[PDB]
Amino acid sequence: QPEYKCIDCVFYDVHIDMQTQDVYFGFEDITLNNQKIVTFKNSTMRKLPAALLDSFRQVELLNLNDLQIEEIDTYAFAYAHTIQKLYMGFNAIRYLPPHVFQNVPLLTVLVLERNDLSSLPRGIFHNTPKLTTLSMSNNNLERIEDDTFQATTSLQNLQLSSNRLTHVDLSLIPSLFHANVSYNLLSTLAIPIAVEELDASHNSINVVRGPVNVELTILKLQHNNLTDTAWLLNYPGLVEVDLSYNELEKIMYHPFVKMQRLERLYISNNRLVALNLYGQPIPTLKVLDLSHNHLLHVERNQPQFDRLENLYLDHNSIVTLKLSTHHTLKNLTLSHNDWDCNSLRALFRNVARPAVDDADQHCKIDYQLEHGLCCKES
Ligand SMILES: *[C@@H]1O[C@H](CO)[C@@H](O[C@@H]2O[C@H](CO)[C@@H](O)[C@H](O)[C@H]2NC(C)=O)[C@H](O)[C@H]1NC(C)=O
Ligand SMILES: *[C@@H]1O[C@H](CO)[C@@H](O)[C@H](O)[C@H]1NC(C)=O
Ligand SMILES: *[C@@H]1O[C@H](CO)[C@@H](O)[C@H](O)[C@H]1NC(C)=O
Repeated sequence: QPEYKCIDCVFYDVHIDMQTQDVYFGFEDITLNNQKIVTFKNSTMRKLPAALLDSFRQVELLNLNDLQIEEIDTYAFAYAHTIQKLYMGFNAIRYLPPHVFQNVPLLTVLVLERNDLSSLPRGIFHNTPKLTTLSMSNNNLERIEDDTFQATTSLQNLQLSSNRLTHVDLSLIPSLFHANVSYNLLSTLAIPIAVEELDASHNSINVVRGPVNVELTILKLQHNNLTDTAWLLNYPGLVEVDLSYNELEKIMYHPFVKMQRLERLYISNNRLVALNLYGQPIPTLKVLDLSHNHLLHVERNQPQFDRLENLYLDHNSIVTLKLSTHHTLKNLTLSHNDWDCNSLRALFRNVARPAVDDADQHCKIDYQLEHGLCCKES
């Protein structure tokens, strides 16, 4: 019958396995265990016992990170009424008892990152209306049911990256400020009204929906299945959007005409054969990544290119490129294309290395190096 004491409370060398019977925490007199901040060092609790919070009833911040927890006793959080921040990440927890969060009304932060959760009990967060930050990344979740966040009307940060999710409707959480659903199996993305940073990279998304949102500033959608970009018109505040590794076949200026401050646009590794940002260039654009596509003719985009600081054209089939004497490029990639030699000679009157970041090493029979890049004379 071990008795673990603090030494505002750090437990040392607590070792509870599944077999272990009841153990003791703090002083027998509950009133002496008035510590508000609880953490463990060099400890393992394969099952989280009720004895901990039965004895410490004034805990506000409970850190159970990396305690090798596999199971939570059903009534572990019976006397947890004062807890505001609960950290239970980096364990091996397989399920949450249905009413585990029934008596934590003041909960604002909950971390369950890196565990073994495969589903959420109905009503798990129905009694935690103050919840503002939640992480359940690195679990095995397949579905977030639509009633999950009905009560969490102040939820601001939601991290669900690296699960197996085929459904989670973020439109049902209008309070969202930061949301991360990267590395899942989503096919549809509804973007809530006020989210400022949203990462839905590494999914299977082919449709983007939602109301005009003037707050969205960072949108990560790389590694999905997008075939259009019209929906971009709904996000006039974007500063960065990553559309790389999708199925886009053309980029036109139309979807970007409402962009007030877009600076970084990544579109590498798509299937682009057409590019028109000259009808109406994006005035604020600084970085444009068009590498690894199937572009052939892009010279008409000069007015857009002239204003950039970084332009990546490598790995296409581009034949010509024109820049004004006063262009602002600081980083340019050009290798692995299909250059006309005359175009390269003209180009290098206004730009050179190391601004030009790359080069071709060898050329095919009909080609030769012109300023370090393969080209054919015509
Ligand atoms: C969404 O969550 C993922 C995973 O937590 C974040 O991935 C990190 O991204 C940075 C670069 O921005 C990498 O250097 C880190 O290694 C990544 N962390 C991990 C654990 O993989 C990602 O940043 C999040 N998205 C946003 C926009 O915040
Ligand atoms: C989406 O893209 C991935 C990777 O290219 C591909 O394997 C998958 O077939 C695509 N998904 C659908 C449903 O088109
Ligand atoms: C230029 O951009 C490329 C992106 O392909 C990057 O790898 C490189 O570090 C940049 N070079 C400089 C000098 O910043």
